[PDB]
Amino acid sequence: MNADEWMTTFRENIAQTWQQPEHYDLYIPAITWHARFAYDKEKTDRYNERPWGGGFGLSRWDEKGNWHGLYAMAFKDSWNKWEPIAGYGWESTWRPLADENFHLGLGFTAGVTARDNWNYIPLPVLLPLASVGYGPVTFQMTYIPGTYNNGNVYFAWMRFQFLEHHHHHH
Repeated sequence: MNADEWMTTFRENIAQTWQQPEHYDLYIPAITWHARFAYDKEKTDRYNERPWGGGFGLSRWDEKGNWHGLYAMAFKDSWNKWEPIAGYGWESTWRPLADENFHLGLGFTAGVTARDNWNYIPLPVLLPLASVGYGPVTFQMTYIPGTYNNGNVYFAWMRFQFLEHHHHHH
């Protein structure tokens, strides 16, 4: 409200956002497309309940118009099993004129699925993704090309930008 009070208030938010980069991102299931489109009647005769997982990760920017893409999440199976995922690649995000928060672009990230075993050891995988959103609304897109019918699916998940998300105390 005051003169110096209004300054320190803004300077604190702008200085903390520029001094403390890298934000804690988190994603979760929302809506996905189907490629098979077949009448599932083999392993779905009755209503089945499957567990879910938590999505997380961070991102970076390069002065050379580069967008670092890093993923970090873990899924739980019905028979107890944590599946750690880690992405690493580059993405090209375009910025508007007047606006700034609103970003739209695409890229390629390689996710690595770890697994404890003497055969199913952690192996990397190539999967193209995209980033489109604005403010607290982040849209995560991911397609899987192939041939024509079995290679043209799209994925959609929710994404939120938070910090720490573990504890404050202060």
